[PDB]
Order: sequence, then structure tokens, then C-alpha cells
Amino acid sequence: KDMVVMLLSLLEGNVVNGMIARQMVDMLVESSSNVEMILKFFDMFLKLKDIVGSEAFQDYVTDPRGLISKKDFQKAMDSQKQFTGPEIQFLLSCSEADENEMINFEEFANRFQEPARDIGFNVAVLLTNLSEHVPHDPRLRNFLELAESILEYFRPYLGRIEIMGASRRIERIYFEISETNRAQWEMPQVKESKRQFIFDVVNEGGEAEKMELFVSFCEDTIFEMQIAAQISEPFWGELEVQRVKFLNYLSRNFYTLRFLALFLAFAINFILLFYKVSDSPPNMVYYFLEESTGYMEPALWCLSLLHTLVAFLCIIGYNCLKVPLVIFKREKELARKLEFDGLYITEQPGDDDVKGQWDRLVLNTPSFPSNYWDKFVKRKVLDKHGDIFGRERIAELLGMDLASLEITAHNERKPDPPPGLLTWLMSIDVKYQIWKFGVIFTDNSFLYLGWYMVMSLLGHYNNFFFAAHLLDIAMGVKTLRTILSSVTHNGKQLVMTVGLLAVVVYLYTVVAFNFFRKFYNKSEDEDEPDMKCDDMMTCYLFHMYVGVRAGGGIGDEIEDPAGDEYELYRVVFDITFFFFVIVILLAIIQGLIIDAFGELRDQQEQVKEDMETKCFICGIGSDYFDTTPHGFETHTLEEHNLANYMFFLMYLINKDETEHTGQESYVWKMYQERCWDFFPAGDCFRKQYEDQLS
Amino acid sequence: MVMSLLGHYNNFFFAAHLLDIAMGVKTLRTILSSVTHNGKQLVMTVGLLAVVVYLYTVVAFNFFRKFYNKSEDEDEPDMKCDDMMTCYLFHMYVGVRAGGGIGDEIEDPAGDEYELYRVVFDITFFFFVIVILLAIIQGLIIDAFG
Amino acid sequence: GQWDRLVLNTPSFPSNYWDKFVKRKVLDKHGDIFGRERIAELLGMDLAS
Amino acid sequence: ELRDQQEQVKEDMETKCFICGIGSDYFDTTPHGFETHTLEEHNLANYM
Ligand SMILES: CCCCCCCC/C=C/CCCCCCCC(=O)O[C@@H](COC(=O)CCCCCCCCCCCCCCCCC)COP(=O)([O-])OCC[N+](C)(C)C
Ligand SMILES: CCCCCCCC/C=C/CCCCCCCC(=O)O[C@@H](COC(=O)CCCCCCCCCCCCCCCCC)COP(=O)([O-])OCC[N+](C)(C)C
Ligand SMILES: CCCCCCCC/C=C/CCCCCCCC(=O)O[C@@H](COC(=O)CCCCCCCCCCCCCCCCC)COP(=O)([O-])OCC[N+](C)(C)C
Ligand SMILES: CCCCCCCC/C=C/CCCCCCCC(=O)O[C@@H](COC(=O)CCCCCCCCCCCCCCCCC)COP(=O)([O-])OCC[N+](C)(C)C
Ligand SMILES: Nc1ncnc2c1ncn2[C@@H]1O[C@H](COP(=O)(O)OP(=O)(O)OP(=O)(O)O)[C@@H](O)[C@H]1O
Ligand SMILES: Nc1ncnc2c1ncn2[C@@H]1O[C@H](COP(=O)(O)OP(=O)(O)OP(=O)(O)O)[C@@H](O)[C@H]1O
Ligand SMILES: Cn1c(=O)c2c(ncn2C)n(C)c1=O
Ligand SMILES: [Ca+2]
Ligand SMILES: [Zn+2]
Ligand SMILES: [Zn+2]
Repeated sequence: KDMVVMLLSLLEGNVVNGMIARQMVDMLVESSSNVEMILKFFDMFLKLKDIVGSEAFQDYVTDPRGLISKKDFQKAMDSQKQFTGPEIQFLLSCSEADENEMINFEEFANRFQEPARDIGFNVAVLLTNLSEHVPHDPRLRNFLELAESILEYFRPYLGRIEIMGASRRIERIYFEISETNRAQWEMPQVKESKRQFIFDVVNEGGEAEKMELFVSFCEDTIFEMQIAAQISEPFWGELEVQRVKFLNYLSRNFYTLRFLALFLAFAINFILLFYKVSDSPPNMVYYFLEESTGYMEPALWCLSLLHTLVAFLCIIGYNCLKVPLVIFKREKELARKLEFDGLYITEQPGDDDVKGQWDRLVLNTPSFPSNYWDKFVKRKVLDKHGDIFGRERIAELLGMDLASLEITAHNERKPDPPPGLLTWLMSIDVKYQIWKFGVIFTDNSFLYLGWYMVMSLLGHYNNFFFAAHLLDIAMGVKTLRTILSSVTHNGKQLVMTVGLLAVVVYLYTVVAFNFFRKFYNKSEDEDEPDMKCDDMMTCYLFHMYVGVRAGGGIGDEIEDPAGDEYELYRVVFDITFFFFVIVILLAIIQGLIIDAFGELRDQQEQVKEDMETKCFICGIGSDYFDTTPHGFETHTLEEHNLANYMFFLMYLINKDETEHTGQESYVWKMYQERCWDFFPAGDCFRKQYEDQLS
Repeated sequence: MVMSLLGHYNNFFFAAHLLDIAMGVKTLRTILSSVTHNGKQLVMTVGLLAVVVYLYTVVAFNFFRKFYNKSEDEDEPDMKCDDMMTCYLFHMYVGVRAGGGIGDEIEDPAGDEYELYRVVFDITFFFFVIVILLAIIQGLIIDAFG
Repeated sequence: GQWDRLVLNTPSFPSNYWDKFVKRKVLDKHGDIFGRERIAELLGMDLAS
Repeated sequence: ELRDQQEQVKEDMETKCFICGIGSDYFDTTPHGFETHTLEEHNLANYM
């Protein structure tokens, strides 16, 4: 592996048909027999690993202990028609058959899988690197064909990205994707987050912020993977292990509890349909269930208590699953503004940003970067702004002990962490907790869950309050949320047109009070008239209440204008109120909703169209890549796959800095400097070497 | 075929066959496709309509029951909101189909302590159910044509 | 998928499909890794025939 | 009709230069080429 790593280092910054790459191919050809032997070592045991697990092989295994004789092994392998004569004999020699010629094929298959994995992957990378940089060498395809199984095995783990290197050229980087990283990336919650992120940047995002948003998405996704790993499952100590297990259970099953609460709400409201009010006890009336089974009344009490418990568990499930991301994001953006902007050093927000003013409480807290990965943000800010703003003033702002900086760098102290609850009392950063709770209390999702719980408790005072919970279907079902989004999309316009409706009706009221009052007698009685327009407030209410809701406008409600001096004036008043209010203004309200359906629909189409016509990374259209058959499909899955950039960032974090290659160090340095110039923009490997590749 | 055989038991079953024009004529099938294109959304908004009407029923049963006497008779009242199931049916049956919402059907709220509360109940039910929710149903069909 | 298991061993499985030698091709492709006798049992094939 | 007019105006400004009329696709050969072109090379404010 170390020799191959040296060979891969010689290929750093190597152009297509480079002299070093062609020399390396000649070196492999000069030692072709040895290379074939090495490749024949890897595929034989990779094939052996899957053969022993095959159903046909198990038919030969007859020993109850799980062993197999050499003669039985001999007839098992040649029945697969995958190995030759000498190959089977070599496998027999490698098998540690006992004095009874019995072979433990379980350990035999797994004996070399782990020791030879690192070298096998690097050989696959070496052949892949040479093939893509010397594509017109007939001598190299022979090695690729002989290593087809090795390449196929490591295909899901061989990640490749393209970057703009320091040499002002597009370079292709090959790295390793671990099994855990790919498994976590394929989780449905992570995939849903990716779809939401893609929709946001394509719809309401810019080109200059596209890569910075993408990196921020990667940082959030990595943090969420840690949370999922922590909550996953395979006297103080006894309770703590059960407490975290209980909390993890709620975090894992947060959405099922949300569904369960919605189900219980319908069950409670179904029972409430049987309520009946009667003067007689089961001049005040009594409200009681009316059913013959006799089990619904106890069931309502049981469901009401159960619903309250589930709602309470949702809050605990939420603050252990979603709150850490909220704190992580807020700490992340605050730290960068402290360093790269000097938010509380230079600009000092002008009291109109409640978010900025609230974050002042956490600057001097000893545990400010609790969720954010960078634990040395204060150290970095001090080195950047200390000279221009004052080291002692920066330390006071960030709550840093300057005298403690050196002693920590000198040696390390190991104190006594007493596992007592009393010692745990004063170890709580009260100021940080106040800041953290303020962030949680300003979260829309947490406030909704809090309202759901409060309503559940009010349900115990009157059960009818459990009706409010049936609203949850607004966000419980995504189909309704999309439908309701068609109402809230133009919500501001809907409010204004209703306000405009109130003003136009007031103008009609003023005309009526002044000129048409006699026609507003709404009493069939003859000696006591119920005049509806003897007061402006009463007449305005009359127009807004019965006038708007009437099919034919105000004219339907008011007395006939026939045989009267003002008949023509009243026909204009009635027809104009019908047109302007009933016809035009109600069409605007309906028109806004209909237009919202079209506007939301094209946003989905626009996002889908952009993803299938342009690359998310380089921005080059699919038309250019389609010169080569299936060019755009291969480009978005192999060359500029956005998932590989996610994996490459995780690869750099786990890998030791001393082991970073020249290309890896270049990208890693720019990640720490927040410079996204390594992302290819408007260029790709295929475009840079069009003459050589074609 | 089954409906044709049932037609022999009662000839009126032969009416079902007139539905065939849905696929017999391609023009109608395209028109009907504009309804089934957003059929799932149409079902959900009707379900949403049932939930919003239930919330109005709960408010009525609790606070506005006196106004639900639908009997011109004076000694035997036909109270429509003395039971939740009856009151919910009343809102779903006459309330939704009324042009001006529930207010048109129920007794006038004038000269009463809860008059302002009842005007908000009547105007909001007109806006949310008659105006907004029926526009969504019509909006889904219109959007499907586009 | 579960309903199609009834037709795998039927003597006239490719009645309408033009390829009448699908069973022969499947046996040659998966017989070595899954067992020729087990494939024949699954597809209702007589190896001696 | 009014909605697409706003979209058309916004789309044209973000896809073509107001001065030379060359599309953003040509300038995007260079990373952030169109952004620099509309802020440094052919900025309409500089002509003012
Ligand atoms: C008010 C609803 C808030 C949310 C509105 C959305 C829901 C739409 C409609 C829902 C239906 C509501 C049920 C109404 C029927 C209840 C009748 C009743 O019990 O009326 C209650 C009135 O009491 C109350 O008002 C208590 C409620 C406190 C304040 C109510 C406001 C809710 C606060 C909301 C919390 C956060 C809200 C902020 C977010 C805004 C909304 C998102 C009287 O009893 P009762 O004595 O004779 O018996 C009790 C039996 N014993 C007395 C014998 C024990
Ligand atoms: C005379 C013809 C003018 C009517 C033109 C209508 C054009 C729009 C005008 C609207 C306001 C009309 C006020 C007229 C000013 C005074 C007229 C006069 O000389 O007044 C005339 C009476 O003529 C009339 O009856 C005019 C009747 C007007 C009815 C027109 C119906 C149109 C309603 C339009 C509602 C506006 C809402 C628009 C919303 C826009 C949404 C898109 C004689 O008085 P007077 O000695 O008995 O003592 C006034 C009475 N007070 C003692 C109370 C002061
Ligand atoms: C039920 C319709 C099924 C399809 C609905 C879509 C059509 C929309 C409406 C169509 C109009 C239907 C005509 C109703 C009037 C019939 C009155 C009548 O005869 O009512 C019948 C009721 O009997 C029945 O119900 C028999 C029918 C069996 C079950 C009916 C359900 C139909 C089964 C559907 C088969 C597959 C359906 C699955 C797909 C779902 C739909 C796509 C009674 O007689 P009658 O005794 O006095 O005389 C007979 C004269 N002698 C008795 C003297 C002989
Ligand atoms: C008091 C003002 C609160 C009204 C604010 C309305 C805002 C939304 C609230 C809706 C539910 C109202 C319940 C109020 C809680 C109890 C109030 C109270 O203290 O109750 C007050 C009475 O005040 C009232 O009359 C309030 C009347 C509310 C009418 C508001 C009409 C709006 C209808 C909205 C329908 C919701 C559907 C929304 C769908 C959304 C679709 C987009 C005194 O009791 P109580 O001693 O006689 O014994 C309670 C009676 N029981 C014995 C039966 C328990
Ligand atoms: N750089 C890119 N990386 C990945 N996909 C890209 C890129 N540029 C454009 N795309 C397009 O994004 C589309 C979305 O990816 P795709 O649908 O294959 O993802 P998935 O992981 O299989 O799951 P899902 O269907 O949920 O998105 C692809 O069809 C591809 O054409
Ligand atoms: N010649 C040009 N000069 C300026 N902007 C141009 C030119 N051609 C195209 N544009 C586009 O016009 C858009 C509008 O400019 P921009 O939004 O940056 O202006 P502003 O002064 O910051 O304020 P505002 O957001 O109110 O327009 C830019 O995003 C740019 O892409
Ligand atoms: C989690 N994480 C990052 O997400 C990260 C990083 N350096 C840069 N980034 C983006 N480090 C060191 C890190 O631990
Ligand atoms: Ca090194
Ligand atoms: Zn690309
Ligand atoms: Zn220009």
C-alpha cells in the first residue's frame, strides 16, 4: 500500500497523456506477469467469499460442525465453473485443513478480506487513475479486465471529485468512502433534507452564495448524522443509562408519537360527536355522552390522559432530536460573524435585530460552542481582532482568561470529576441555559408543540378543547400543507383585499345613511320598525353582515325601490354593489388562490428542470455533456456528484492532517479559510482536455 | 356485463351504462382527466372542509345553541344543535350548501348578548368555507386544465 | 411478483413471449452459482430431457 | 399576466447584461464571470 501511495503521489497534477503516467503504464507492462499475479490474488478470494455463501456450495456441506472435506471442497469449486485446475489446488493449499482434511470455510473466506482491503482499494484507485488519464493505451485495458471484480467490489467506495487546483487546472481526486458514511447518507431523513436543500437553493438562491450554502448544508448534515448515530440502538449509573435509553427511544420514534397524537385526537373527537345537552341531569343545562355501550365515557377519560402524555413526550422527543440542530446552526453563524465580520467588535447591530441582541448573552459564556464543532473560535477571534480592538477588551467580551491560555498550552490538568448531583448543580452555565431556552422558545416548531400540549391540558378542563388538535392535519399530512400553502402564498394580498372590501362597503354605507335610509326597515311589524340604517355603525354592520353574504348583494335584503323618486339611483347602488363587491372583489379572492396554485406548481417544475438540465456544481448545461452518449448522467454521478463532495469533506475530517496528500491539503486549507475556489465553476475535467480525450 | 344482467332484474340498472361515455368519447375523458388529475388533493380539501365545519359545530354546541331552532311552531321546538352529531350534520348539510353560509339558516343574532360573536362566526364561516375552500376545489380543477 | 411464481414451473410459461428458450438461458446463467438441479426444479425443467 | 412580467424582467436581468446584451452563459465560462461583468465591466451605475 505504501508503494502504491508513492505511485499515486507521482500522479498528482498529472495531465492527460502525461509523461509520468505513460511511464507508469510502461512500468506495469514491464512487470505484467507480477501485476497479473497480484490481481489474481485479490479476485480469487473475493470470488471465494461469495462462493462459500452461495446456496450451491452449502449443498455440498454435510458435516453438522460446519466443515467440508478437501475432496468435497474440490468438487464444490469446479462445479461453480469460476476457477481453473491450478487455482483450486492453490486454494486447497491455502486452506488450513486439519489431519482429517476438514476445512473451516467460514474463517478461510474471511482470512484475507480485511488484511488485503487497503491494498486492494489502492490498486483499484491506481488503475482507475491511469485509465482516465491514459485512455488510449491498449496495454492498460488488459489490467482493467483482469481487475474487473476488484473494481466492481470497490466501486461504491471509490469516490471521485473534480477540483480547481493550485495549478489553475481542473484536477480529479480519488478518495475512499467508508461504509458508514454511505449508509448514513442513504437514510430517508438525510435524503429528505437533501431534497429540501436542493429546492431552496435552486428556487430562492443565488449563484454567488450557492457553494457557501452547499457547504453549510454539508456541515449541518454531518452534525445530523452524529445525532442519528447517538440515538441509534444496537443507583445514579442505573438511572442514567435508562434515562438516555428512554430519551433515545423518544428521539428515534418522534414521528410515530406525532402520528399517535393525531390518531388519538381523532379518537377523542369521534367520542365527542356523541355529546348531548339536556336540562335533566344525566335553570342550567348538563352536557353528557349519549351512548348505550357504556364504555365510551371511561374511554374518553383514558384517551384524554393518554393524549396528554403523548403530547408531553413529543416535546421531549423534539428537544432531543431537532433542538440540537437549531442550536448548532445558530452557534455556527454567530461564530463566523464574530470572526469574519466582527459583529460585536466593529458593527454592533443597531438594536433592531432581536436575534443579534439576544446573542450577546452567550459571548462570554464558558460553554458557547457547545454544539458547534469549532471549540477554538474564541482563540481565533482574539488573534484576528486583538491587535486592532484590544486583547484585554476582546477577552472581556468573550469571557477569556488570558493568563489561562499559556498554562493550557504548557501541560494538561486532570482534576477529580466527582459524580455527585450537588457538584452538578453549580457546574451548570446558567447564562448559557437562559440563552439556549430563548432560542428554543422562539422556534416555530417548538412553539407549535407547546401549544399542542397546552391545549391538551385545557382539554382536561373542557374536553371540547381537544378539537383544536384536529388542526394538526395541516402539517400532519403533507398534501394538506401544500394545499394550505396555496392560501398562505398570497396571504398578505388576501388580507388587503378584505380590507379593501371593508372600505368599499363603508362608502356604500355612507351613501345609504345619507340618501336611502327609508328602504332599510327589516321588520314585518307595522307599529315598531326595525330600522337598520338609523346609525352609521348599525348600517355598516348590516352591509358587512347580510350585504356581502347575499347572492345578489344588498338589493336582495333591502326593500324594493319601485315607484319611488330615487328608484334609478337605488338600481345603480344595487347593481354597482353587486358588480364591485359580489362579482369583482370575490373574484380577486378566488383569483389569488388560483394564481397561487400555478405559482407553486411552476416552482416545482423549475427546480426539477434546472436539476435535469444543468450540473449543480459546475453549472454547465446538459447539452454540452450529451455530446458523449449518456454524458450528463455520468457527469452527475461520477464526475461532479454532489454526494461525493459531502463524502470528501467527511474524509478530510477523519483523515490525519499529516497523512493528507498535496491535493487533500489544498482543499482542507481552503475549507478552514472559507474559500470555495476549489469547486469547479463553469469548467470540468472533460472540457479542459477536450482535445486529448477526444 | 354484470350491470346488463342486473338490468333484467330492474331495467333502471341500464342507466349505469350511460356512464360509458366517460371512455366512449375521448373528449369527455380529457375533461374528466382534469378532475382526476388532482383527485387526491380534491379528497383532502373535502376532508379539510369536514374538519373546519366540525370546529364550527363545537363552538355552536358550546355557545350558540339557542339560535338553532328550525321550527316555526311555538310549543314543540326542533332544536338542531342539542346533539353534536345532529349539529354537525346540520352544518355539513345546510350550512355548506347555503349561499351565505350558516348565518342564512340560523336565527338572527340581533338584540342579543353574543351578537358580535355570532357575526364573527357567520362571516368567518362564509369566508373560510363558502369562499376560500370552494375556491380551492375550483382552483384545483382550473389548474389541472393548464 | 408473488403471483408470477405460479408460472415459473409451468410447461407453457412463454406462451405469448417469442423467446421459447428463456428457461434454457436462465439455467446456463444461474445454474453454476445457484445449482442446476435447483434451477430446474424452480423452472420445472427436466435435465435428462 | 402581471406575475410573468415581473418574472420576465427578473429573468432577463439575471441572464443578460443590460449594456452589451451578452448572455450569462458566455460569461460563466470564468468562475463568477457574469457577476464580475455586471459589477465591474459593464455596470450601468458606472455609466451614470
Ligand atoms: C381558544 C382556542 C385556542 C386555539 C383556537 C384554534 C381552535 C379552533 C376552535 C377550537 C374549538 C375550541 C373549543 C371551544 C369549546 C370550549 C368551551 C369551554 O370549555 O369554555 C370554558 C372557558 O374556560 C376557558 O376559557 C379556559 C381556557 C383558558 C383561556 C382559553 C384560551 C386558550 C389559550 C390558547 C393557548 C395558546 C394560544 C396561542 C396560539 C393561538 C392559536 C394557535 C368553560 O368551560 P366550563 O367551566 O363550563 O367546564 C369546566 C368544568 N368545570 C368547571 C366544572 C371543571
Ligand atoms: C345627483 C347625482 C349624483 C350621483 C352620481 C354618483 C356617482 C358616484 C357618487 C357617489 C356618491 C354620491 C354622492 C352625491 C353628492 C350629493 C348629491 C346631491 O346633490 O344630493 C341630492 C340627492 O340626490 C341623490 O339622491 C344622489 C344619490 C346617489 C346614489 C348613487 C348610487 C351610486 C353608489 C356608489 C357608491 C360609492 C362606492 C364606490 C366604490 C368604488 C369601488 C370600485 C340632493 O341632496 P339633498 O338635498 O337631499 O341633501 C343631502 C341629504 N343629506 C341631508 C343627508 C345630506
Ligand atoms: C348500484 C349501482 C352500481 C354502479 C353505480 C354507478 C351507477 C350510478 C347510478 C346508477 C342508477 C342505478 C339504478 C338504481 C335503480 C334500481 C332500483 C332496483 O332495481 O332495486 C332493486 C334492488 O335489488 C338489488 O339491489 C339487486 C342488485 C344486486 C346488488 C346491487 C349492487 C350492484 C353491484 C355492482 C356490481 C359491481 C360494482 C362494483 C363497481 C363499483 C361501481 C363501478 C329492487 O328491484 P325490484 O325487486 O323491485 O324489481 C325486480 C322485479 N322482480 C322482483 C319482480 C323480479
Ligand atoms: C371570549 C372571546 C374569545 C373568542 C376568540 C375567538 C378566536 C378563535 C377561537 C375559537 C374558539 C372560541 C372558544 C373560546 C374559549 C372559551 C371562551 C370563554 O371564555 O367563554 C365565554 C363565552 O364567550 C363566548 O361566547 C365566546 C364565543 C366564541 C365565538 C367566536 C366565533 C369564532 C368562530 C371560529 C370557529 C373556529 C374555526 C376555525 C377554522 C379555521 C379555518 C381556517 C364564557 O364562557 P361560559 O361561562 O359561558 O362557559 C362556557 C360554555 N360552556 C358551558 C358550554 C362551556
Ligand atoms: N452535481 C450533481 N450531483 C447530483 N445530481 C445532480 C447534479 N447535477 C445535477 N443533478 C441531477 O440531480 C438529479 C437528482 O438526483 P437523483 O434523483 O438521481 O438522486 P437520488 O439520490 O437517486 O434520489 P432522489 O430521487 O430522491 O433525488 C439527478 O437526476 C441529476 O440529473
Ligand atoms: N449592466 C448591468 N449593470 C448592473 N446590473 C446588471 C447589469 N446587467 C445585468 N445586471 C443585473 O442586474 C441585477 C440588479 O442589480 P442589483 O440587485 O445587484 O442592484 P443593487 O444596486 O444592489 O440593488 P437592487 O437589489 O435594488 O437592484 C444584478 O443582480 C445583475 O445581475
Ligand atoms: C465537523 N467539522 C467540519 O464540518 C469542518 C471542519 N473544518 C472545516 N469544516 C467544514 N472541522 C475541523 C470539523 O470538525
Ligand atoms: Ca505527510
Ligand atoms: Zn459539473
Ligand atoms: Zn455587458
